[PDB]
Amino acid sequence: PQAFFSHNNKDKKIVLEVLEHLRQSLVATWIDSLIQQIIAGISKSQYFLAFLSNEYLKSDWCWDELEQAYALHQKGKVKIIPILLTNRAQLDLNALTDARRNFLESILTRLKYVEFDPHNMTRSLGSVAEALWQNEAVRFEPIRMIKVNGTELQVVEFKIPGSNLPVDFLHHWDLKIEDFIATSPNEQKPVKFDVPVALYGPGPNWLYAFLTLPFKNRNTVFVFNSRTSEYICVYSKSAGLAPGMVLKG
Amino acid sequence: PQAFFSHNNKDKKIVLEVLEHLRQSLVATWIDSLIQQIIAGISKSQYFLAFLSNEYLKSDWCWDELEQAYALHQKGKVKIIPILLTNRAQLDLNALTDARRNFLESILTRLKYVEFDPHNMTRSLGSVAEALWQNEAVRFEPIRMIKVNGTELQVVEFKIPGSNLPVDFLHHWDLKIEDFIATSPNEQKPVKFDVPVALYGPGPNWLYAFLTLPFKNRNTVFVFNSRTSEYICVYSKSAGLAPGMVLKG
Amino acid sequence: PQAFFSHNNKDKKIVLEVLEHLRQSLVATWIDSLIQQIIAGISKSQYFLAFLSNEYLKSDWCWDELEQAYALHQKGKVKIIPILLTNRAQLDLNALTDARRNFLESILTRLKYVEFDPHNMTRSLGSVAEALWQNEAVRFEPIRMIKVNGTELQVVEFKIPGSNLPVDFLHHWDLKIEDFIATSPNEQKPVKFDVPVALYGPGPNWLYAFLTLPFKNRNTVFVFNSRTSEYICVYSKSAGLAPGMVLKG
Amino acid sequence: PQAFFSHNNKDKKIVLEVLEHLRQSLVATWIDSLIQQIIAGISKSQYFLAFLSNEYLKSDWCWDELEQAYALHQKGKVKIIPILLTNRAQLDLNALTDARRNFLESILTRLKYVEFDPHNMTRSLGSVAEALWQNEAVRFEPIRMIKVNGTELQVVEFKIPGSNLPVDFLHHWDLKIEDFIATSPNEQKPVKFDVPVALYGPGPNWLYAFLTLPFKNRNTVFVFNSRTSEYICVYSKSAGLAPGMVLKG
Amino acid sequence: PQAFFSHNNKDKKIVLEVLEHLRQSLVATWIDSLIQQIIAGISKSQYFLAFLSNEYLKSDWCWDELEQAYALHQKGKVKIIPILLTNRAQLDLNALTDARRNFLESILTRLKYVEFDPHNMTRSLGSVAEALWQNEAVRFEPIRMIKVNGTELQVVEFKIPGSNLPVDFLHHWDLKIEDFIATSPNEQKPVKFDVPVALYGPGPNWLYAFLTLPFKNRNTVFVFNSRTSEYICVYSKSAGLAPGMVLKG
Amino acid sequence: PQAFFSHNNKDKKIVLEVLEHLRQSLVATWIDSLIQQIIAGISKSQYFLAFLSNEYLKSDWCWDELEQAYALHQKGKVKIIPILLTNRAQLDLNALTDARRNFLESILTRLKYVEFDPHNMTRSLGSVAEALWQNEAVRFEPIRMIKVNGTELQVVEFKIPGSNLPVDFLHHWDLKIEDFIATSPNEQKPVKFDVPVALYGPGPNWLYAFLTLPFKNRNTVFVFNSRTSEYICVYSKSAGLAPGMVLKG
Amino acid sequence: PQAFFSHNNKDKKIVLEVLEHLRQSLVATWIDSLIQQIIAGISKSQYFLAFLSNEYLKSDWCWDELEQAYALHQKGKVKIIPILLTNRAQLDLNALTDARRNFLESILTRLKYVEFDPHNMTRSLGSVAEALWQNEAVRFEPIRMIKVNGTELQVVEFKIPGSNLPVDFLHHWDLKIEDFIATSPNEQKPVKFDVPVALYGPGPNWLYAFLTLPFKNRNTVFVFNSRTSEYICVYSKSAGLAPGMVLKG
RNA sequence: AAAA
RNA sequence: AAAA
RNA sequence: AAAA
RNA sequence: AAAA
RNA sequence: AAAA
RNA sequence: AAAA
Repeated sequence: PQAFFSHNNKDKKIVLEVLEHLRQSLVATWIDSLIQQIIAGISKSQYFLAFLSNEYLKSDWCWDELEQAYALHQKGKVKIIPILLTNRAQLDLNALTDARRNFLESILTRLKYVEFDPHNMTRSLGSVAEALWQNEAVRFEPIRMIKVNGTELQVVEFKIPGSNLPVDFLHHWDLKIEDFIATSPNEQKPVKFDVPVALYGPGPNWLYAFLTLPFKNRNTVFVFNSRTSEYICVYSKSAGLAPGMVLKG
Repeated sequence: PQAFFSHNNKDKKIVLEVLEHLRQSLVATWIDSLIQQIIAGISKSQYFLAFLSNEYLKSDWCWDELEQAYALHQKGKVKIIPILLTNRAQLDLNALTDARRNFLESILTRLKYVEFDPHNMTRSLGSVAEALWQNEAVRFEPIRMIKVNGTELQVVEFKIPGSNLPVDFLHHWDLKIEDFIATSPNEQKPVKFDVPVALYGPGPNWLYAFLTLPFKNRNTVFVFNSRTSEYICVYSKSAGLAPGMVLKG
Repeated sequence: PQAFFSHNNKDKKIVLEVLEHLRQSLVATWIDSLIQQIIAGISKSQYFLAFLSNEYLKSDWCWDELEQAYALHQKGKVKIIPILLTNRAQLDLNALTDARRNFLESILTRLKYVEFDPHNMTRSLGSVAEALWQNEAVRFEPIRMIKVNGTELQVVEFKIPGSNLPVDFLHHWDLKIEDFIATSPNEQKPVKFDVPVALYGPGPNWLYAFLTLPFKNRNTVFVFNSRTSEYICVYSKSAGLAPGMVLKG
Repeated sequence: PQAFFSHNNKDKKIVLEVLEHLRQSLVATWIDSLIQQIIAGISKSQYFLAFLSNEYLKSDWCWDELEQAYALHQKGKVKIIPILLTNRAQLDLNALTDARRNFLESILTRLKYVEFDPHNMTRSLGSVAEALWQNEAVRFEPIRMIKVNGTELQVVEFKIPGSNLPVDFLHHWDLKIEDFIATSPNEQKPVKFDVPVALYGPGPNWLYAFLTLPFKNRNTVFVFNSRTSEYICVYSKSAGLAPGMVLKG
Repeated sequence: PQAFFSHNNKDKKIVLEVLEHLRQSLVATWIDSLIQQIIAGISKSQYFLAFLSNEYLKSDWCWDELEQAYALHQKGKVKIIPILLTNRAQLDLNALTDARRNFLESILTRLKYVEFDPHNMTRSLGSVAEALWQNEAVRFEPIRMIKVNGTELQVVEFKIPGSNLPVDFLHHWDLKIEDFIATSPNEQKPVKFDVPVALYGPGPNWLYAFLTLPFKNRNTVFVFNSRTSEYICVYSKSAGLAPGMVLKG
Repeated sequence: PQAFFSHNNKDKKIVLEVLEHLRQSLVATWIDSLIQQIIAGISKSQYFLAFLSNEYLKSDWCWDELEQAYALHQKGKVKIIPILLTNRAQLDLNALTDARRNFLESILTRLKYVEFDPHNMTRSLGSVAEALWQNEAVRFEPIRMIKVNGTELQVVEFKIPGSNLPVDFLHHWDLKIEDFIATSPNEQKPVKFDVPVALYGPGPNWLYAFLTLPFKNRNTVFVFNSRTSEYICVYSKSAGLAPGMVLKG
Repeated sequence: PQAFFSHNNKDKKIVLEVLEHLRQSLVATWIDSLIQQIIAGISKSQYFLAFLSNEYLKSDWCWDELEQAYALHQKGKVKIIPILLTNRAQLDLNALTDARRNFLESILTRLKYVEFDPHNMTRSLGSVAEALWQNEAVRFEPIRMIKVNGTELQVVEFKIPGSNLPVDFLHHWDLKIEDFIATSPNEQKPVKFDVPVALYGPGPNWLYAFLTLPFKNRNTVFVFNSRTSEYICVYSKSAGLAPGMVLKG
């Protein structure tokens, strides 16, 4: 899923660290316009993250972007998830005009907001991620660089809410995993270059095949079988990883 | 699994379509010595196909490989199954010498043979394949090309004997699939060039992932889900189809 | 893709160091008219680099060049990328006339701008290059001169956004790699004279063949194979470089 | 791979059309001594084609050439493939002395020979080529002069036994292609003069680059991409052809 | 009826054997322009025979000649019957351009074609003959030589489609018979020189008189009467025969 | 390419050194009328150099020469390259008459000019040469007297913009190398008398053969091969310079 | 390369026509002592042509000449290639003494000979030429006079063995061209007087320059470029043509 | 080809 | 096919 | 997660 | 990046 | 720049 | 300037 970030340069320190966590969760992100990038792809285009702040409300350039984003959001094209860097009590709603104050209160009440505090990074990163996948189909977890039996792996774990998906789910799923694979060790991507990957979590066989297939000539692939709770090697690109090796995970 | 064919030139006509049927079942066939390539690969080398015939045993060139193949069959390196072109009743065991007759009788009784007759090709071909797959892992029925919902498609049907597989089975398997995909339409191969291929049959997630993965950049891949019983598209290498469409049965 | 540079002589110090970085990215640069050079080649003509600055906006000759460039930009022949030498806040908008101020603000709001700061060289150059390639097909990284296994090399890294290209992409691609090869050691060009050139980045076979073909009798060519992740020599022009060694990277 | 032809003048008519077909398979042929030409090049020197016939073994001069060829074949530097112009049944074994008969019988059994019959040209020529390529790296089908979408070109299709090649394969290879390109229309060579050349078959990126590179300033180059199963033009050395046009295969 | 044969020299062997069979059916044939020879005779001009083949469509001379044949075929001057040397599926339609392929497909569907197979000569030749006579008046089976009661004789078998013919049909007929009578024994013609001819088949009185009359001073004439089913001699040019003898069937 | 120099006698000091530098670049220079000499040779006559200066505009003889030169420049016979001795801001257009000032301003604006500064001579000379070659085919660099391995050479280096020339380029190229060879050591010519020359830069073989050919019995000719990046001797007129010696340059 | 002809007067008719063919192939031939002419020039001296015949070996003067030729052939100064006017089968070995017979058999076996026949001149001349060039550098096909586009012209076709030549190859070459240019129309020489000469065949730049240069003031020179495949005129010594005209193939 |  |  |  |  |  |  794509994600457009609206923010001021003052909170630039914290947006990417939030964005990086989202990036590690196989979520497409776009920073730099955004209004015309909304009308692109499928109706499941992106979820707007309005990083509300005292400074952000003081910028007219940043304000009108929220107006156009919300105006077309009523059409159902996009959904907005506003993030409060400061708690609900201390927004400067007095400084803003009556039209702006009414506009902010309408979207703050009828639409759910996510509170953010820099002190507790762990829960805050979970809350934004939870709201991101709350209205979406099968979710993903941030990839974990773990070592099992002396072998380095990056496990890709996904969770299916309700344990049921539409049979034609892949038709409307805009998740192309090739864009998340690093082409070089120094390149920043969710999936490390040449590092073997592992698939985790319950799911139908067609979902596993769909994720496994684009990894040919890119990464060694492991899969998880709950019959023996062990990892199974199905692709051999790295040296020494024969197809069929078992890792007691 | 590899297969080496022992036969005479007179019975050649019977060999090829037997080999052709075996090739369609994803069985590697080597028709044209034979002894030295038996010592190659893994302990699961091949099955010696001795096309026993009334004339086959009348050639001194044809007798020895049966001896050497049997000689190393005692070592367990290979297993031999005899193809009886004619019935056991009218085999001319009188023609052979005493040593040859007893040797032929020793291998015919202690080792199971399979009867073959030109008249009923469908049963005879099935018995030969059964004699091939009886002591093997997950089976492989011949590739059948079917048009479902107006979409042409070929099915790779696999069935597991028993109910479970060793967790490390893929390590010792010798069914690398790259050698069964045609590169040009005119060239013959078990898998047609550019024709979408569907995987059908119950099995573990890793076995499906192992099969579909080498098909990237080669063929459109379909997969069967038993929850609703249609075919699911995972790879789109052909125009007019996308990953996620369904072919109702 | 070629690039046209419209700037004032005071910003000459920053323009060339910007220009050379673009040149190292396999981008054709034309510094020194420009209005008539716009109408040349393919519809993907060039990106107008308007280095807006406080000194830039007080030159009437510089203003009329921008006016015609934007006038044709409405026709879609050439798009403009305005790069700000100074940040928008300190731009001297009061000095200019009403029509010019409205004109400058019109292109500053509807069309995306990129900011430049002398302090942050690395991020400033990357932002300008990113603005160049965002609307472009397969992009190019700046050429890096590295030594692998004691052998001098230069790597031409290219990344394809979306991992998909039109079948007839080479038809409309205005990149002639011959013009970027130095004919003498002292000549300044993206590709060093007689230095081996390595090709890096995933891509189709035709893209690889098209890129390394013009290098015959000019440079020895290396290519990257991700199956074992190390460069392969395919052309031999220098002494001691047989075609076929592997350089572990 | 080099090829030396040992034959008698009576069987000459058969040799040329065998040599011509082998030449079309990008095989270096040397008809007219031979023993000293064996000591040349790499350990993969050549294959000795002994065109055995009833007339051939009556010549003392032809016999010593076979003697020295087999004597140094024991070192493994060259391997011999004996082509039987006549079937083994009516080979005049009584004519030769005891030493010659024992020698000829020794090399016919332990070494694989091929049968040649004047009636079945298509099967005989393929079998001889099959023995040539059976112990070899990537194959080379004879150049096919085809016409697609109104344009005429010669295709060069190659098959890779197995699926993978050694990383340093090109170092030991001896298939310098520039010797197979005709310089004049009347010149008879595997590659026609100025005729477009197409490469077909799945393989690594470096293999394709190594093949198209010597074709600069010689012929236009086409490559086959399996994503859309179409030929792609990379080089345009002739009018009416542009680099990047696509032919529907 | 006249007929022109359009073919290339590669298929010349099959055209002549088709040619002579049509000649025995009393069909005027012209092998070797053809376009201006179309405008000759009566509105029932002739039938065009386009010997389509994979090699036939690769000649521009054949194509342009075919186009003019179809161009004035629309005017109704001539009707074309395309005889396929190879089966329709094996037609190399990819080689032709868009215009040529569309033109060939237009005439293959809207206009009935005839399929030829060299394996089944007798049925293939009849289909060409059947396509020839399907839109024609009274038919003409090939001349057969039958020795009846020890007397050699040739039969000109004719049958009338339907049951009746126009009263003035003879006015527009193009089957003058003096051009099919051999003048010397060595010279080849549908009617043998000096051999008695016989007319067989139901028909009107004038049809028998019209055919019999040109045979005066040329050959002995026999007429078949269905009242008692023998042959009646009406003209005696050979010794030993008189007008009035009967040949019992 | 030819050229006439229009200047006042006060600028004679700087004109000759500019003329000498252009002469070193294989440019035919004519200093001392100029109007009637314009109509001579081919359509690519020359580029007119107007050495504009404050004193130059004060001469009626110089002014009327410029008028006729520009008047016939409109027909396209020759194009004018205006070289400004002083900067544009310092030109004295006030004392100049109205009609001439409009004439001067029309030329300066619609046609590109080159600035001249005696301080930065290296950039000044190159800028004039750049505009001199800017609208021309393959350009020529100033001759460099280089000693390589103790051997004196005068390298003639040429650059081809776009690496492609019309096949009949030599037909309309007005460059005769004979006139640039010094007949005596004291003669002032671009090519030194009896000093060996070298050809540098990529180009077609016929271009090389065209250049070295008129040097027979005049100078020893060296050529540069990029296969080993070494100079090759092809002519031996000087003592001790055999044809074939290699100079590692 | 130089050539010496050792022959008997009875075979003079066949010898001078062999010399004529060799002369046409740019081979300098001296027919009429020879032993002292062996020691002249470079180590690549000349190839001895011993026209062996039944009459030739019956002359003591011819026999002693061959012995000295073979005496210094062991020293490597000159290599001998023998022409068999008659076949080896019916050579009269019984005439020679034991020493002569053994000596002749010594050179017939360890040294490759060329069989010549009166009937098939075309192959016989080619075989003699092939032996001359087999151990040589860049070949030289016989000069052919071909008219292109109404212009008379002669072609000097040369081909390089393998693909590359030593960088200093020109130093040791003994193929000065001025000795093969006719000075008068009646005089016989490989290169006709005043007829334009064309150079054809792939090769390095210096090779073309070395061949082209000595033709100044002698003949018009055409150069073949493979980019577009025509001949390019570089020197104009004949009226009616200029440097730059093209001769379309 | 016996008025073609 | 005995005025088809 | 052994056709979810 | 082993026909993307 | 080894038929640009 | 070695048939300019």
